[PDB]
Amino acid sequence: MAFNDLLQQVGGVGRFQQIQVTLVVLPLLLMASHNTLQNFTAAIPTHHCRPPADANLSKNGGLEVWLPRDRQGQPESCLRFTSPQWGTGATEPCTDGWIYDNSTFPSTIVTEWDLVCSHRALRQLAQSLYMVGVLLGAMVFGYLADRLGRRKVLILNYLQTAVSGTCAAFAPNFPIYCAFRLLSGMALAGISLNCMTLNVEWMPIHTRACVGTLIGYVYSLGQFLLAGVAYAVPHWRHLQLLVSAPFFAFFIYSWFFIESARWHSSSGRLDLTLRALQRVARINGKREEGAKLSMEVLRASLQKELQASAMELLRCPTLRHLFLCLSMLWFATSFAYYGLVMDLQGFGVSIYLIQVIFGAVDLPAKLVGFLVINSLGRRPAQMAALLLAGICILLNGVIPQDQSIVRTSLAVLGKGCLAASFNCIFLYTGELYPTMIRQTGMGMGSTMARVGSIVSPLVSMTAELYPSMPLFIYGAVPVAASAVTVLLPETLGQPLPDTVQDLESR
Repeated sequence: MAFNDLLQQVGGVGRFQQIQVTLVVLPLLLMASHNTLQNFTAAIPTHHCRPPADANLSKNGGLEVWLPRDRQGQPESCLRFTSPQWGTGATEPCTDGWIYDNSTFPSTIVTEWDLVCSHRALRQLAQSLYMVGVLLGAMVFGYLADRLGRRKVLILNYLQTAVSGTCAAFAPNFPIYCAFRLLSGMALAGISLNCMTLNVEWMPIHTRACVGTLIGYVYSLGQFLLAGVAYAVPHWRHLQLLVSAPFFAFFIYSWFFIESARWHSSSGRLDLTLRALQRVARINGKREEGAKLSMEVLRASLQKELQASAMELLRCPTLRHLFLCLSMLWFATSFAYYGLVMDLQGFGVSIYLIQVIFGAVDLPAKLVGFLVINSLGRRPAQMAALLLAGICILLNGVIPQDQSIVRTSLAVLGKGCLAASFNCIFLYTGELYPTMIRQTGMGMGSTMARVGSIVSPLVSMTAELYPSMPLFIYGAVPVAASAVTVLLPETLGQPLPDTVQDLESR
């Protein structure tokens, strides 16, 4: 237990940590851009059926004669009249395609592949597939990082996101776009993980909490980046290329990253722990102190340092209770958060302004949450963050769509509350678990969060059954999770547990 004595000997936070951490967190700006890209690359333009080609519109007075009208008086999206009706007419599905409004969205995957009407669910299947990729990538790349290095896996992940995202932008058909979006997500899942591990492991333990916060706010700023970039590049092929082309530049400079000395020590190669520590000492400017570091020193000072299985979380009744409860908390927050963040069009305000507002809520939310977490408790904050979000989402479902300010304001408050729930469930889930199973437990919790993101688009596909069914679920699930937090034990002012016995004593 003295690597943190060696990292500090070699400059602590110094040029190397400033340079490398800036560079390793810069990609995370575009994680938000990719996760929620389909709000802009798949936006649904207003579509009405194409009148039959044989029919002449000059003669038949345009869409009026060939389009059945809904209660709103707007042309119906999925039907066209079988015969020309002038002034109960049979309606045929539309064989000749659809005419989409080009005012706001020139092209989207929806316009390109006619993912409209019967095939409307495909738009959400693609988001779910990207997220299946994110779940798969957290697991594949997590194993590969422990086997090949945090750095080598990052270099390959920057290249995969770049290649897969670029190829998605030039996808010729829908199956291919979905395949390259799953692979884009797999790579991005590995970037988000390895970005934490490489920075946290190269930074002193007194500055690990800050590393984690910076990463969180660098993601939130990504939401303003998506809004500004999407306004500039409305077309989807162009927007997908722009959001993925930066990762080729990341791949090019990632070759100069320094591999975690901690990963080297764990492997058994202290020769590379020494080489990394001396290189950093040259970079940080404490060269004399690096020369002093040799293998007689690094060994003895790293000997003491030289996690249990996930089956344990299930096997022990004490840790199974903490597992189940927290899994519901992580699923609920993600499931609801993605549900709300992935429906920007319904509110009645521009999809760009709403993206900006949503991203600007995360900033006062995270403070208010920090204030309530520390001042009141870590559990009262989780009941409040989840219950209030659930009440807001269910009231977005009940309030009529005519009200845009009442609906926009309640969705914005709700998204802010779920952002606070993400921040608290991270602290809550580290303080609740004993040291042996604490890293396994934070990974299982994050896995359940990714399962929430996969399940959320599938739930949204129930809109066809009922327009408000998607929202009533995205609201009921957080209300139920809030009730689950009652079971979990308060962690404010209590030291972190080291054994199951300690959880039990609590």
